[PDB]
Amino acid sequence: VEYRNWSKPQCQITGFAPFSKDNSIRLSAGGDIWVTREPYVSCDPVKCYQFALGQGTTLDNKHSNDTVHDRIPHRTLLMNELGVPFHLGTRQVCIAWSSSSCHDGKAWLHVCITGDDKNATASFIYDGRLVDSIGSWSQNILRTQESECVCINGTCTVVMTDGSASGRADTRILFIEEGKIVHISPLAGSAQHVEECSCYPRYPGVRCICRDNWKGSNRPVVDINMEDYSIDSSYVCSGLVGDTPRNDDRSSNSNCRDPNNERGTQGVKGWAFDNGNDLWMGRTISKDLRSGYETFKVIGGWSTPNSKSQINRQVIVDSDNRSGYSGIFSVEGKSCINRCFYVELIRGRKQETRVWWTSNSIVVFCGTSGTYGTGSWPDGANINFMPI
Ligand SMILES: *[C@@H]1O[C@H](CO)[C@@H](O[C@@H]2O[C@H](CO)[C@@H](O[C@@H]3O[C@H](CO[C@H]4O[C@H](CO)[C@@H](O)[C@H](O)[C@@H]4O)[C@@H](O)[C@H](O[C@H]4O[C@H](CO)[C@@H](O)[C@H](O)[C@@H]4O)[C@@H]3O)[C@H](O)[C@H]2NC(C)=O)[C@H](O)[C@H]1NC(C)=O
Ligand SMILES: CC(=O)N[C@H]1[C@H]([C@H](O)[C@H](O)CO)O[C@H](P(=O)(O)O)C[C@@H]1O
Ligand SMILES: *[C@@H]1O[C@H](CO)[C@@H](O)[C@H](O)[C@H]1NC(C)=O
Ligand SMILES: *[C@@H]1O[C@H](CO)[C@@H](O)[C@H](O)[C@H]1NC(C)=O
Ligand SMILES: *[C@@H]1O[C@H](CO)[C@@H](O)[C@H](O)[C@H]1NC(C)=O
Ligand SMILES: [Ca+2]
Repeated sequence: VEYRNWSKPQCQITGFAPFSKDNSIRLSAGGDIWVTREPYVSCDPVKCYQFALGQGTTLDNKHSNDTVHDRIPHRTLLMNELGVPFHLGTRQVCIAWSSSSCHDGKAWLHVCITGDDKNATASFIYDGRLVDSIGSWSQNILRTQESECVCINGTCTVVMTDGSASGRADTRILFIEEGKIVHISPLAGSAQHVEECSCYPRYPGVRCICRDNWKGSNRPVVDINMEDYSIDSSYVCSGLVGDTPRNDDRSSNSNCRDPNNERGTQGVKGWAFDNGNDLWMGRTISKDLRSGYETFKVIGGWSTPNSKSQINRQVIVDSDNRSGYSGIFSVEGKSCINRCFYVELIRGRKQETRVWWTSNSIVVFCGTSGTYGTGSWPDGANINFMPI
């Protein structure tokens, strides 16, 4: 077996088609399913897997109480073949309250982060063994992507950040070969806050669309040159804008260079990808809450500042239903490399108070160059039937 180099043109896509759904919450009311959050999907050269950060407990378990908290020592990274829900036979790959995994064509790489907030540690697990580790450099919650990393020719990139959640932070891009950190580049360019990057290969580089939790409702971009380790960053040009909270398609802007300062605080992990001068993107339908989910193409959303000409829209989750994080994953086809995405459907505590736990399910779509129809695919569980 040889290393993945992802050197195939990006497939032309018409939109996205239904791919997978796990119905975990619906199943949690009549079975032993893990309580999770921050899921993602990634594929090796033969098949795809679904990942998620568990909460060290099943749902119909008193231990599910107050699982709104994000960082506890019992969080582990779960990994199952795409489509099989997180039941008791699931493998906990490592201890992690924040993670990222990707396959280089020869073996899996998992970057798992646990520990105290002020002194977390990230373990780099490659081919089943712990190969390296690094400690917090800013003493303030070392965190990573919450989606897949990408490898070209045997070198994998993962962006990480340590520092303020709503203030200046220290973001770096590590390069790792066979689990070993061979280089670290600090962030450069004009992005002001970078978190939860959704990266994809763009031979010979890697491009990431991230979360600005400080000053922007528009999304930062991070360009990584695999050849010399040089970084560059900006914000997506699209005047449509993909963070939540955000302004209003009417009063939202982006100049491609700086955080727009329009309801900048907070956000949600999301994605987007360029296609010539256009941009394919996805976001919650609601501008205030993590509700509904839609995707569309923005004519010129990549190259022209504040472009708002939308086309090819699709509703993935109707606006009366809950959504959450979303990220991207790439899959190698016979002649081109395709782009797909998953969307986390959060249920429970925070918005829903009948129960005491917080967990999620997922639904995933893959681009298509063919035809498609219409629909809506939400979680599906009736909160009134749920335990707790
Ligand atoms: C973030 O995480 C890191 C990594 O885990 C922590 O660093 C470790 O901190 C511990 C505690 O200080 C270190 O272990 C201790 O080493 C001491 C020796 O080092 C000092 O003294 C020698 C003297 O020759 C100097 O050369 C050296 O420079 C140091 O000044 C031991 O004496 C310690 O044992 C004694 O104290 C402990 C409690 O601390 C008692 O329980 C023991 O009984 C004993 O009395 C201990 O072995 C460790 O070496 C550090 N690791 C590294 C790699 O540096 C950070 O502290 C942590 N930061 C925060 C804020 O949490
Ligand atoms: C490592 C970590 O705790 N990540 C958490 C992030 C993080 O708090 C923000 O990105 C601010 O940096 O928040 C999300 P959410 O609260 O948006 O739902 C839950 C995550 O577990
Ligand atoms: C990428 O890998 C394939 C299959 O190994 C190989 O044929 C191709 O030449 C490689 N291309 C580049 C640019 O690395
Ligand atoms: C990948 O490897 C092939 C063969 O070594 C090389 O020609 C190509 O330029 C490399 N690409 C990158 C991005 O390193
Ligand atoms: C969850 O915890 C709170 C106190 O922390 C308690 O009042 C509540 O009843 C618990 N939920 C259940 C279902 O026991
Ligand atoms: Ca924001």
